[PDB]
Amino acid sequence: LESKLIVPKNNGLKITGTFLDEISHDIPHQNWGEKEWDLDFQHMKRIGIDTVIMIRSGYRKFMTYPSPYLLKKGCYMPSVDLVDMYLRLAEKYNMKFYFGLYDSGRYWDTGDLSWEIEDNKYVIDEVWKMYGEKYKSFGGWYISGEISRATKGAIDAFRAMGKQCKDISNGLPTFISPWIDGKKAIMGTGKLTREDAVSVQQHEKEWNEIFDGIHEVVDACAFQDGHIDYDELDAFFTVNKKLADKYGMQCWTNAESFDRDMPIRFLPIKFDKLRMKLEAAKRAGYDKAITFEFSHFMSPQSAYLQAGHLYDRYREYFEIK
Amino acid sequence: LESKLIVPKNNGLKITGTFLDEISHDIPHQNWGEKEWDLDFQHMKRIGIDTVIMIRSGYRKFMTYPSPYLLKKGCYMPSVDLVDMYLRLAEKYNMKFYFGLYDSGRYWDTGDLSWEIEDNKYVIDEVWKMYGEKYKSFGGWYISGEISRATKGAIDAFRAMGKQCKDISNGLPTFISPWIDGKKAIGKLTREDAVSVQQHEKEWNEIFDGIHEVVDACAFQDGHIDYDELDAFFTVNKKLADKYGMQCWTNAESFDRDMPIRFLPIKFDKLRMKLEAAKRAGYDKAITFEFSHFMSPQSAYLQAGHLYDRYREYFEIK
Amino acid sequence: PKIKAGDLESKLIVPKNNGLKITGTFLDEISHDIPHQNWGEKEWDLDFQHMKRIGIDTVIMIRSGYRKFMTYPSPYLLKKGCYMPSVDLVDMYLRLAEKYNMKFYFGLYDSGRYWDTGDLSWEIEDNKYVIDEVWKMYGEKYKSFGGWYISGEISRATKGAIDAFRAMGKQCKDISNGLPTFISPWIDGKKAIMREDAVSVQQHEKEWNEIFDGIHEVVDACAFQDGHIDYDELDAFFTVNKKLADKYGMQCWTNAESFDRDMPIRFLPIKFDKLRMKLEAAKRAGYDKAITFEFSHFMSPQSAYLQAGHLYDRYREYFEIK
Ligand code: NA
Repeated sequence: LESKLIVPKNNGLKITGTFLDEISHDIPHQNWGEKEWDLDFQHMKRIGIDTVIMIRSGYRKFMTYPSPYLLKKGCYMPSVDLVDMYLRLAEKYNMKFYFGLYDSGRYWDTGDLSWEIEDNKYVIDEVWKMYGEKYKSFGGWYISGEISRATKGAIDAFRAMGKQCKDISNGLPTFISPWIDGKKAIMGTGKLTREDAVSVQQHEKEWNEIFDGIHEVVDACAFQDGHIDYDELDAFFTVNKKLADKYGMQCWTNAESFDRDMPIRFLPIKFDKLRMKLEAAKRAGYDKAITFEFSHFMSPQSAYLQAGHLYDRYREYFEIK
Repeated sequence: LESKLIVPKNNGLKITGTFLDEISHDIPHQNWGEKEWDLDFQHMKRIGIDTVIMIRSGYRKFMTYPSPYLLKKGCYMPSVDLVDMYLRLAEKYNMKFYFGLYDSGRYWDTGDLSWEIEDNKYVIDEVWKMYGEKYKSFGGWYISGEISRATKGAIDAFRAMGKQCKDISNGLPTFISPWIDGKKAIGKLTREDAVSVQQHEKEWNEIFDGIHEVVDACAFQDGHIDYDELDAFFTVNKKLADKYGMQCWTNAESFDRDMPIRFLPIKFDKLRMKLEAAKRAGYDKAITFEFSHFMSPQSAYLQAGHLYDRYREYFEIK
Repeated sequence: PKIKAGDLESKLIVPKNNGLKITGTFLDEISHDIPHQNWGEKEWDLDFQHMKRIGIDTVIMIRSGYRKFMTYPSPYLLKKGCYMPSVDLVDMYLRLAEKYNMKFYFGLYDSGRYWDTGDLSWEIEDNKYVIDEVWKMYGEKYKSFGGWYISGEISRATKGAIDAFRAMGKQCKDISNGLPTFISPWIDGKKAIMREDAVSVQQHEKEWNEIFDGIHEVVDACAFQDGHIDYDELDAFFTVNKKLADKYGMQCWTNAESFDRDMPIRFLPIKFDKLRMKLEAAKRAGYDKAITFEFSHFMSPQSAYLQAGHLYDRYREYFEIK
C-alpha cells in the first residue's frame, strides 16, 4: 500500500546537505561508531545528499579531533578522530565536507560573539595543515557562531573568521546558519510562545546591516526555518532571498527536520510541515536546502523510528527510488 | 518464559476503542503512510478493538481532509486525505469510525467553548455529504471540545454540535471525552487543590442535565486523578451517567502522566488498575488515548510493543 | 543500504581499558522517573544475559516500594493500603540472579515522607516491618540474596539522615547476620538543579566527614552518583570521596550514571566518551567498584532507547569484551 497524495509530488526544494551533529549542544548522542556512520552516509547518498557539515569542531571542553591547541587549553581528548572519519566517509561517497568552527561557550555566556575569534585563529590554521591540505573532500567552512538579531561583535567575528578561512584555504566556500527571532524562539524565556516576535521589517533592517558587513567573506546564508509559523514562510523567505540577492550571497534554507511544536525537545518533524517549508523555499527561488539533521531526524538508522518513516514519506513525495 | 502473575487475569474492562491522534495537539508524528496504518489496524483487530475515533478533523490551520470550507479560511492543504483512509481501513477491518469535530484554537485561547460551534456547522455539513453518505464505516461523532469543569459556553456548544450531528446523520451516536480536574491536571508533576468528588459531581450534574439528549456517552480521561481515587470518581461518573441515561465509558490513557518525559507508554500495572476499577464500577466500554503510539507493536516507543504483550498476557488474547 | 559485515570499528586515539569496569547495575524498580519498559520475565532473563556478557556480577533493586507501589506482595504494605503488583519482582530477580550467578541487593522501601519533608528519619518505621518480612520471605530462602541498598538519597547534611542510616543499616545487618549494605547519595554540584552555587569540595568533605563518622559501622560502601558535577571536577571530588572512605574504613564505589544529564530530554543514554571519562577518573582515584544507574534502559541492547545498544557496543570495544 501507499497513501494517495492529494498535493503535487516533487514540488519543493530537495535536501542536498545535512549537518553532522558533532559536538551537539542539545541532541542526545546515538553512540555510533564508524560502521554506523558509513551506513548513514549510504542512506544520505540514496536521497542525493552531496554535502555534509560537521556543526562545531568543539564545544567548550569537548572536541571532535585531537587538537594540539585545544588540548593545551585543557579540553578533553576524544576517543575517536571524527574529522578524519567524516573526511574519509565524504571522500568514499563523493560528498563535500564543511568544517564547523569551534564554539568556546563564551559567546553563549555573554552575548558577545567576539569571544569566539581568538580560539578559531588557532583552530583554523591547525585544521588546514592537519586535514585541509591532506584530504580531497575538505570543501568548505561553516561559521558556527549562531545569531538571530543584531549582536555585539557578530559582524566583526564573521568578518575575521570568514577572512582567515578563505585566506588559508585559497577561497573555499563559507556559510552561516542563523535563526529567525520568531514566535517559537522561546529559548531562555520560560514561556511556550513569544508575543514579541520580530517583525519582517526589523529583521530586514538588522540583517541588511549584517550582510553589508560580511558578504565579502561569507558566501551563503542558511537561515534555520523553524522559529516562525508555517503561514509566515513566504514573508520571511522573500526578505531573506532579497537580502542575499542584494549582497551577492547564495540563499540557502536550513530545513529543520525535527518538530519545534511538541513538548519533547526534539523528535522528528511531521512530514507535511517539512514539505511546506521546502515548497516555500522553492517558491522563493532558493539555491539549496540543507537540514539539521539527517542522522537523528531522517535516517532509517536513527533511534527515533519516526525518522525512518519520515525518510519513506520524503522519498515518496520526491519520487526517489 | 512468562511472568507468574499474582493477581487474577482477565479481571478488568477490555479496551475496545482507540483514538487516532490526528490532528495531534502534542504527540510527535510517527510519519506513517497507508501501509503502516493498515498494519496498525491489524494489530488493533487482534486485541478486539472495534471502534476508531479520529480525535480532531482539524486543529487551527492543520486539517485531516481537503475541506473546501477550511481551505477558504486559509488552512493548509494536507498531503493525504486521512478521513478517506481511515474510513476505508475501518471498513476493511469491520470497525466503526467516529469523526472528531474541528478544533479552531479559539476555545483554547479564550476559555469560551462557544467559539467552536461556527466552523463545525460547515465541517459537519460538508463531511456528512463528502463521507457520511458514502462510507459504510462512518459510525459516529466525537465532540472534541475538551473540558474538566463548568466552562463558559460549553453546555450550549455541546448541545448545538450534538444536535447538528444527530440531525444530519439520522441519529448516529455522539460522545465527549472530558478530563477530571485532579492532582495531575497541571508547575511540578502534581498539586494540592484538586477538585473534590462533591464539586465535580455538582458541575457535571449540570452539564449532563444540559447535554444528555444529544450526547450519548461520556468517556472521562482517567489519568489526572491518583490510582487510589479511581473508585470514588468512577462511582460518581457512573451514577451521573445512569441519572441521565447516558453510556459510561472510560478513556483509559495508555501513556504515563507520572514521568518527566511527556509522554511515553504507561506502566502496564497502572493501566490494569484503571481497567479493573472501570469493571468494578460497571462501565459500558473502555477506549484509549492512544493505541498507535502507546500500545502498538509498530510504535516508535518500543515500550508500547512490550505493553501490548503484557496486555495480551493479562487478557489471555492469542 | 546494508550495514557492512565485519569489524569496521573506529580507530581509538585514547588508551583502551583505562577506566574501572561496571560490575553492578541498579534494577529500576520502583522507578521515580524513568518510563517503564513493560518487560516480563522473558525480557528480564534476556537482559540478565546481556549483563553477564559484560561482567556484571551484582544487581540492585533500587527501592522495594515507592509510596503506594511495591515490587513484591508485602503483607505490611498491603495492610497500609498500597497496591498489589501483578508480578513478584523480588522473587523474579532473586531467581534470575541465582541463574546467572549474581549477588542481589534489596533496596529499602521509600514512603515518600522524606521527599515531602526533608527529614529522612520518617523512612525508618515502615522499613522496620519491610526488613523483617523480607528476610523471612526471601533472605532465608534464596541463595542470591546478598546485600541491602539503603535507598534514602541525600547530597548534603540532612535532618535525621545519620540516625536513619544507622537504624536501617543496623537492622539489615542484624537480621541477615552481616550482609553488606551501601548508600548511593549524590554530589550537590552544578547539575543538581531538580547553577552557580554548587557545593565546594571543602564543604562537601566537611559534611560527609560527619555523615561517614556516624554511619560507617553499619554502612559498608558509599557509591556517589557521579553525574551532578562537571567532567573537569571528577578528580577533585573523587579524591575527597576516596580519602573519606579510607578514613572510615568503607569501600569506595562509583555510581556511574549511563544516562545524559546535559540534554533537554530527561533522560536518554549518555555519550560514551562522557561515561568513559567518569570511569577513567574512578580508576585514577583507586575506586573499588563501579555500578551504574541503569543498565536495562541506558546500556542494554534490549532497551527502547536504541542509543543504549550502541553504547553497549562502544563500551565493549573500549574494554575489549567479546
Ligand atoms: Na526523627
